[PDB]
Amino acid sequence: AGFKPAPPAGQLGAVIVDPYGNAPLTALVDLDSHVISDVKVTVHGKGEKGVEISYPVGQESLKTYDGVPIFGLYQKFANKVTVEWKENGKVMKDDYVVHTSAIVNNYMDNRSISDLQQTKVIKVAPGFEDRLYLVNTHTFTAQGSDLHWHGEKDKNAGILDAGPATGALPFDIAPFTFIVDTEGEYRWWLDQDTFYDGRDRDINKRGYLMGIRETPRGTFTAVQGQHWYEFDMMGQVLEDHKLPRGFADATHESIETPNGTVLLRVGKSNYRRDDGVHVTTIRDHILEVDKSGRVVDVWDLTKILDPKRDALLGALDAGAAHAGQQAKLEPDTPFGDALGVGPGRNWAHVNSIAYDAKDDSIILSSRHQGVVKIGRDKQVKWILAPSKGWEKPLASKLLKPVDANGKPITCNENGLCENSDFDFTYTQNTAWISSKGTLTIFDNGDGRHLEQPALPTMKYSRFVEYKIDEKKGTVQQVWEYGKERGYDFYSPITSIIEYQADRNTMFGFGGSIHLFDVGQPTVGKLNEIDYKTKEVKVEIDVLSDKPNQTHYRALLVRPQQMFK
Amino acid sequence: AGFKPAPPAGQLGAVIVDPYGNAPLTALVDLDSHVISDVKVTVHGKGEKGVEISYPVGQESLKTYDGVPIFGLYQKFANKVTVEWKENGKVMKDDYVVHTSAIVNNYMDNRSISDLQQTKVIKVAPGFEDRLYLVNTHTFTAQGSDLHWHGEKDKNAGILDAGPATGALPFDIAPFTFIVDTEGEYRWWLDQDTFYDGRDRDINKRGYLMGIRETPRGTFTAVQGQHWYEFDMMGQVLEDHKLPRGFADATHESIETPNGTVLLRVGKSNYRRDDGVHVTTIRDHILEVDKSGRVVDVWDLTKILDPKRDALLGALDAGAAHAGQQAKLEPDTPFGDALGVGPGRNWAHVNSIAYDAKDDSIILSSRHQGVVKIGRDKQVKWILAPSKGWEKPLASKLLKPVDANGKPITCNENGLCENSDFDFTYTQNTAWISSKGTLTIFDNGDGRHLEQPALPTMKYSRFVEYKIDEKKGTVQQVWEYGKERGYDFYSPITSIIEYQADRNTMFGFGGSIHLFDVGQPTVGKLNEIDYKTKEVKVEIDVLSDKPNQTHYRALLVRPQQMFK
Ligand SMILES: Cc1cc(=O)oc2cc(OS(=O)(=O)O)ccc12
Ligand SMILES: Cc1cc(=O)oc2cc(OS(=O)(=O)O)ccc12
Repeated sequence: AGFKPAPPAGQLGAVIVDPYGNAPLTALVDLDSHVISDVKVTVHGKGEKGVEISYPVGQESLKTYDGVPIFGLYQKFANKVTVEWKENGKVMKDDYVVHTSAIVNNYMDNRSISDLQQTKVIKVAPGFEDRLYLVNTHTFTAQGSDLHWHGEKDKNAGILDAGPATGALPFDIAPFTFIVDTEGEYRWWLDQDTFYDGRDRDINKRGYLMGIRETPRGTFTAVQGQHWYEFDMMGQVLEDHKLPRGFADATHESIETPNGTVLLRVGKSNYRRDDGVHVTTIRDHILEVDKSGRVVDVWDLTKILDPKRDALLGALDAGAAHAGQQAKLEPDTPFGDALGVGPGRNWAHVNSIAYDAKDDSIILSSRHQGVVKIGRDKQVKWILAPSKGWEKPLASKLLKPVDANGKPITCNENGLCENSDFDFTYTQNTAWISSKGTLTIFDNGDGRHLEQPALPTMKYSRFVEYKIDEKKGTVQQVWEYGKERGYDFYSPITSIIEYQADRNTMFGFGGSIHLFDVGQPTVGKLNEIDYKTKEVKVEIDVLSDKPNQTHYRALLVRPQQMFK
Repeated sequence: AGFKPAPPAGQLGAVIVDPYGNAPLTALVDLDSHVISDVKVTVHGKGEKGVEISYPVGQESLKTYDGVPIFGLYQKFANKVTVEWKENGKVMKDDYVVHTSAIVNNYMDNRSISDLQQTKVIKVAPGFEDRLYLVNTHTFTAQGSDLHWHGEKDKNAGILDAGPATGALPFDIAPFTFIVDTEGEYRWWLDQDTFYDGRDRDINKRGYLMGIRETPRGTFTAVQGQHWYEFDMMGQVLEDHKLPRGFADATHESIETPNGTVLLRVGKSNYRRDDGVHVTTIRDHILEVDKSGRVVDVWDLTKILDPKRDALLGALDAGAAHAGQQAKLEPDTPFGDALGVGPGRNWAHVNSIAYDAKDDSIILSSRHQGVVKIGRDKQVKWILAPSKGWEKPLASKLLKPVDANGKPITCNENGLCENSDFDFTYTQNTAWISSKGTLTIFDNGDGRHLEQPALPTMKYSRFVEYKIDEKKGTVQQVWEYGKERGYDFYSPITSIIEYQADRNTMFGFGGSIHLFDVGQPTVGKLNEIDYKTKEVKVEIDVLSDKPNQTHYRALLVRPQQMFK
């Protein structure tokens, strides 16, 4: 007799390209029963200025893969790779030439500019040549939203009518997942078929790939639709879980805790309203699940917050077609993925979670309400949002702005402060806990100060950081950036920042720059901003393969951790 | 329009039969947005002597299920069920008539006696009426073993010949998994199609469903073919993990540890022998994986033990056909699931794992070598086995028998002792650590004292318990049973015992009594022996649905623990 396997490439086994079949720019050196240790891989850069990628490989990984993991390959290229190890106390080395094949975009139509998304390197300081960024983005399907949850007909419903829709099953799009180096090169591709099939009508293979977050094992969590996953940089799918039967539409975030639980953002399916109508609620529930997929805890935001507060909601850009125009709420808006008040409408739009291990409490970003900390006791602990709209007892949880001296800062109910840089955040994203123990937010900025400005381009996003005295109920703004970069730095939606303590930078990714330039690719701008000087250390730009097709997130990933 | 969902049965949601589709004798009371605590359920007995099943339901479980788990229903019956909870400080109670459908055996041919396995209640002392036992048995497929792993041609192989076979892929049988009460009634069924498909050639759905072991959550882990799983009593598949690419043929055991990991018994695929032929090894590797499915550690027993020790290998029954006859080892036995020496043959047949938390070590049952403790450091710690055949440095590990006084006991190299009731174990099973801390074993008894006896019926199985002093290297046999019951209590293969501290019994199951009685159903014997008095508290017989078809194990399951 039959066909033999690949024969050994060097002093170990065969060198297999894309072993798990989901990551075509990876490869594996088969152990072939060799007992090695002290392993190190080096993928050599392409061209004169190509980037080298180098990393150690720990014993768990050798055992898991039964071989040496090769991450960092270029596509359709005779990659040169070097593996060093120790075998029998002798230092060993092999050099491999590893051909790869092509990256494929399986979702293309007449909107397609070309098959892959374009990179434009803009700025790369000295000492930042090694950086790698994983880009969480997507590409439109030819058919667009084609499926709906079926809901419950309301008493307002016509008699001959068919039942309605509910939840957000249309929140569904092809993934575009890759790592880019500082030369604008693809160094990693997650096969679109790994989790998604938009040609099939298998809802298990549908949704919006999101909330990709590293774990303590050097791996990543993710959510797509009605499932949550774990996977590594070799393209191995480590977990695949259906959501617990009460729940639906997991989007935006998934982060692992120190306790080995995972926090998910979902909705509640067949949620019984007070008027006795059932709906799939919209982005207003939080799950804590274990690695069995079981439900450790649940946070029902419809009973913690105020689903009737429309302070920010009514002040929104409809475009996020009818772009620019401020959002006019109506009382009879049908339930579903729509701007509105109450359960079964998009009242909350939680888009980010952070676990606070010090006090066993989650921190949350509600695009449409503000930022909050809720205890394990399901009690709100503090709020960070403009005073407008809130009633008690919530109103008393609002934080109070103060300066570096601790003296209060005077702002109105719309968030407009006086004689200060201090400002809140609006339609914000990733409200996380920096390594510093502070809170980093990406203040997208739509509906800032609870109004639309005289002109669409008058808008702007910030990186911004806050110091919060939970004891005193005060909040100090301690760092911002981007307020002065204009509409070319304004992302209305998605996006992220993250403090990088290793090089004292503030990482960021603006995911929808120029979303509203009808007919132009959308811009995903990768940034590392110097924390001390605000010097731009890295700037790189991703451009959508279709016009007006937003990006979601990016991560700063480190090979030294990818393979424990 | 459209079809409405089931309407509420009582004061909560609808009542769903077999919510997950894998456990037809279960139901779920949908929560319907009610917030309830203090939940307890009672499934009333059928007929006069019918056994009632009563249990608490924990929050996590209500949350996981979004409803109350109903377990313990009779097949095709109008089950009367009582659910009791608290809601708004007020006591609540509902009574439900839950109709159920039929249990199906999907694997029937002309060997079939009837479709389901028959039960015979023999003894049930008072105060033991409530017991439930999960029976882990199996039923022949029409085609039998139809698949093989492909191996590597050895140097003696004919030049024109096709490549050989390897590993143990033909270890393949449909499951028969049910819970039985002391009235002989089935009170739970795990749908055969849950893990197995024997008509389809998807090797992902093949194997031998075994090693069902409770977890710290009251769920169960289990292995079949090339995957390992976790499920619960509602039939929810909590985990489904492919084996790590290095390994194959998971059988016999899977046990979770206090550290979240899971121990598995596997073989090695593409194991490069010293002679450089690649084989899949047979039942001689131990994995420690985590719930991401990654290899945390591994024991290659072909380097830890003596794969050439044949003292027991040569003294075994061929029937385990050519039954009764003693096994005659040929050096040229083709690599595979065949009795013999070396990597690639069944030199070890490990069939139990115990984790010793006290020192981070594992205890293993090797059917063909004995019982050994290996350390985290991969060093053998002690061996419990007859002394014949062991070379240094292994022989110096053997435990030395002693009486109740610590006086040495005299045994010859074959395990046969003088003037004491102490005996060794032979082709044994489930060497686990009792709640007392002691070592319980199912001494199957084949090849006892390293020979076949004069007459075939001259065989017997023991329940047996040992106390070990590791510091001193001495083992004391401290409890036994089954020695007097003869060949009618003899199980040549499989089987299990576990000490039950709660009613001070020794639980036992004999999976293969009368296996060789040609034309006769094989007897699986559920036994509870009073520990102090050696009185039979429970004894129930399970008869195979085809002649000459072994059972594997049973578990004493507690509903009070099923839904935490
Ligand atoms: C895909 C998409 C289209 C759109 O027009 O509005 C969005 C708003 C979003 O908010 S966020 O989840 O807070 O980033 C996310 C994604 C979208
Ligand atoms: C099905 C079967 C037939 C047989 O004759 O030998 C076995 C040995 C087995 O391992 S053990 O449980 O450790 O004995 C398991 C199953 C079988």
